Amino acid sequence: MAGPLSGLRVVELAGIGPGPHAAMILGDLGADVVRIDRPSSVDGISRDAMLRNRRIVTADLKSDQGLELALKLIAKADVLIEGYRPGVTERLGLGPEECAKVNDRLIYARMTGWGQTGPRSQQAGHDINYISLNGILHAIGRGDERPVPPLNLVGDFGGGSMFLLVGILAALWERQSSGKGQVVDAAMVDGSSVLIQMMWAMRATGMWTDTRGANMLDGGAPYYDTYECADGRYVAVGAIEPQFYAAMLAGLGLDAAELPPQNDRARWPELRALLTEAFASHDRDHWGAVFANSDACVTPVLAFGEVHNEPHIIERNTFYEANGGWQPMPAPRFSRTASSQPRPPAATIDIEAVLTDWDG
Amino acid sequence: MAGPLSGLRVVELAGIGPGPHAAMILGDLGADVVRIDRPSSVDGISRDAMLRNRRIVTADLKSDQGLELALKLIAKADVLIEGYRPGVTERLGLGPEECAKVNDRLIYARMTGWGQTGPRSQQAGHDINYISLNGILHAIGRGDERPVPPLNLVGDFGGGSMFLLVGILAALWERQSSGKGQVVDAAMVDGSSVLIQMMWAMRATGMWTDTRGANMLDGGAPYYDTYECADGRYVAVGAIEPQFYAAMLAGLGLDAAELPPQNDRARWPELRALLTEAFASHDRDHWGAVFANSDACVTPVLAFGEVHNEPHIIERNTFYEANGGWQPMPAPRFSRTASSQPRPPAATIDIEAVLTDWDG
Ligand SMILES: CCCC(=O)SCCNC(=O)CCNC(=O)[C@H](O)C(C)(C)COP(=O)(O)OP(=O)(O)OC[C@H]1O[C@@H](n2cnc3c(N)ncnc32)[C@H](O)[C@@H]1OP(=O)(O)O
Ligand SMILES: CCCC(=O)SCCNC(=O)CCNC(=O)[C@H](O)C(C)(C)COP(=O)(O)OP(=O)(O)OC[C@H]1O[C@@H](n2cnc3c(N)ncnc32)[C@H](O)[C@@H]1OP(=O)(O)O
Repeated sequence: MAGPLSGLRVVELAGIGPGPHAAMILGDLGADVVRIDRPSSVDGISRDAMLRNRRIVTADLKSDQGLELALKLIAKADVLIEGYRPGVTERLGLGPEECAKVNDRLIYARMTGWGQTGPRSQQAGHDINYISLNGILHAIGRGDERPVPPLNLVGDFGGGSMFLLVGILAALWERQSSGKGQVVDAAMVDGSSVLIQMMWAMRATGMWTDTRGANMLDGGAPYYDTYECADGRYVAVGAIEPQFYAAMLAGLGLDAAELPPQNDRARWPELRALLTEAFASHDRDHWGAVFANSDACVTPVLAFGEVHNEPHIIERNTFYEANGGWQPMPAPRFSRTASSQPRPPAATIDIEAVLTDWDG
Repeated sequence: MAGPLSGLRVVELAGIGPGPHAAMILGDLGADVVRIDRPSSVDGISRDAMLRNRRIVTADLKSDQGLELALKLIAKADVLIEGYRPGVTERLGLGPEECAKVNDRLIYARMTGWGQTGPRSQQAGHDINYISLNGILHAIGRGDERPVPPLNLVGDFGGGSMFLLVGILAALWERQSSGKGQVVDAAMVDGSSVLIQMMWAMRATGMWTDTRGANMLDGGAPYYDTYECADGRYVAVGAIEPQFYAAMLAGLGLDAAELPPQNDRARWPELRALLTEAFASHDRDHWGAVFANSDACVTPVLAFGEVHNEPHIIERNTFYEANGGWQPMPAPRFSRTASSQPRPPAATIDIEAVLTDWDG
C-alpha cells in the first residue's frame, strides 16, 4: 500500500461527517482502513466517494457475535475512530475501557461536536450548530444580512476531522516512547475555535470587531473581497500588502492619486465604488489574463464545473477522474513515500476474511 | 512540556498564515518549537498570541553566520517548517538538500498556496485566491449576491496548516519504520480541495449543484440556515434528519401537515417564509431555552464577546483568559498525555542559548 501511513491499521465505526473524512485521509495516505457498518445498510457498492480507500464489513454490534468480532478487529489494529454521542460505545461494550483490556496500544479516537461532557453533550447537532456557539458563524457573511454557513467546511472538516487526524497522529508519535495508546477527544466546537485562533488574537489587540462584514478578512475591506465582472461572473481580490495592491490598481487602470488611501477605512465606501466600477468594465476571463503571473492577488472565481480546465489545476494533478466525476487527489504530498491514486469504494468484505488477512 | 508531542523538535522559519498556525498547534501539544525571525521585525515582546508556545530567535539568514547557526538548529531538530514561495529557502542555502546533508532524518515541511511547481507557483496570493481557483469560493454565500469569503478559515487553516500538520505527523510515523526524513509539500489549493471532498462526491451523485444558494448545506435549505429573531439576533437551524426536523417544527408551534415537505425543493421558498415568520416572533434567548436538551438542532448564534457566558463553553474550558482576552485551549484533547495551558509569547532569546539546550 503506497504512502507514509503504510502499515497503519484503522477501525472505523461507521458514522457521518468528520469521522469518515478522517478515515478517508488515513486511507488516502496508505493506512489500512476497515469500516464496520450495520447490515441494515450497504445495498452493494457505495456511490459515496468519501468511502474510498476502505474495506467495508457489516456487524450488528448489539449482538454478542457482532461485538466479539468487532473486539477481535480492534485487538489487531492501531486506531479506532467512532463518532456517536458520548456513551454509545460504552453501552455497546466497545468503550475505551473495554478496548484497553484487549489492546492497550490502541488509539481510541472520539469524534463529536460538543465533546464528551457538559450540558450540550447529548444534543444532536450539525456543523452549523457547533460553529454557532463559538462565535464563528456570526462572523461569516455580509453586514446587512444574516450569517451564512460556510458549507460544512469549518466545523465538520477543518475544525473536526483534521483535528481528529492530528490527535491520532500525535498520539501515535507518543506511543513510540510509552508503548501505550490513549483516548483522543476531538470536539468540533474546540477544533474550530483553534482554527480561528487568529481572530481571537486580533480581537485582543483591537484589530478585529464583532461587527460582521467590517473587518480586513470578512469582506469588509475593498481589497479583500469578490467583485462582479461585466459578464456576471466574479474575481477574487486578496491584495493585502501595499505592493500587491499597487500592482492590482495599475492593472485595473486606476491612478493611486485619484483613490482614497488603501487603509483609510472611513473612505472604504468610495474605494469600493471605484474598484466595483473598474472590475465591472470587463469580463472575468479578461481580468484573469491581465493578472496572470502577477502579484496583484486577483484570480477568477471558478465554479466546480470549470475547475478541470484551469492549467495550474491540471498540471499539478490536483484531481483524478472517477465515476463520471473528478475527485481530489490525496493531500499533502510526500517526496519519498508518495500516496497513490485512491481505490474506489469496493463491494463489502467478510469480517473473518479480514481477521485472517490481518494474520489472525 | 506537557502533551503527546513532548520531545519533538521543530524549527519554524517565520512567515504568515498557515505555517505559524501549524507551528502553534505543534507547540500547543508540547513540541519544542523554535521560531527564526529576522532582526528588523522584532520590537518588544510579541503581541500576536498565535506566537504562543514558541522560543523566538532572530537571525539574518542572508548573512554567513545566520545561515550557519540555522543549519546547526536544523541539525538538532525533527521538523522544519517554511512558508515562503518556492526557491526561497534554496537560495538561502536552507533548501531540502542542504538540510539533508546535516540531518537525513529531518521532516522538511513546505507550506504554500499554489504548490512547489506549476504556472501559478510564483504568484503572490492569500486565502481568498487559493479557494477561488478550485470551486470553493464560488459555492459560498447567497445566490442573489457575490460570493463571500469564509474569513481565511478554509484555505490558510482548514486546507492549509491542518494538512501541513497531518503531513508532518504522518511522515514522523513513516520515519520510525524507515530511519529517514522526507519533504512534505502542503499546497492550500490541494488541502482545501480534500477538505471539500464531500461536495465533489455529492456532485458526482447528482446531489450537489454549481448554483450558489441552492444546496443542502450552503444555506439554500430552510432547515440548514440561520434565522433572524424578534430581537434582531440569530439562531442556527441544522435539522437535516427528519426526526430532528419534526422536533423543531413542534417547538416552533407549527403543524407539519400545514407545511410543504421538508425536501420538496421547489417549495423551499414557501417553507422558508413560514419558518421565518415563526422564528421572528420570539427573541434568540427564548429559542435557546425552548430547544435546550432537544434534538431540534437549533442553537443561538453567539458573537465572539458573548462566548465567555455560554455554559457549555465555560464548563469544558474551551478557552483560557490571557493577555487582552480569551483564547482557545489546545485541541484536540488527550486522556494520558494532556496538553497544558499555552505559554505566552516570551522575549527574544539568543540562538546560542538554544543550541546549548539542544546539545552540540
Ligand atoms: C451530514 C453532515 C454531518 C455534519 O454536518 S456533522 C453532524 C453529526 N454530529 C456528529 O457526528 C457528532 C456526534 N454524533 C451525534 O451527535 C449523533 O451520532 C447524531 C449524528 C446526532 C446521530 O444521532 P443518532 O442517530 O441518535 O445516533 P447516536 O449517536 O445517539 O447512536 C447511534 C446508534 O447506532 C447504533 N449503532 C451504531 N453502529 C451499530 C451497528 N453496527 N449495529 C447496531 N447498532 C449500531 C447505536 O447502538 C445507537 O443506537 P441506540 O441509541 O442504541 O438505539
Ligand atoms: C494575512 C493572512 C494570510 C493568508 O490569508 S495566507 C497567504 C500567504 N501565502 C503564503 O504564505 C503562500 C506562500 N508564501 C508566499 O506566497 C509569499 O511568502 C507571500 C506571502 C506572497 C509574500 O511574498 P514576499 O514577501 O515576496 O516573500 P517571499 O516568500 O517571496 O520571500 C521573502 C524573502 O524574505 C527573506 N527572508 C526570510 N527570512 C529572513 C531572515 N530571517 N533574514 C533575512 N532574510 C529573510 C527570504 O530570503 C526571501 O527572499 P528574497 O528577499 O526575494 O530573496
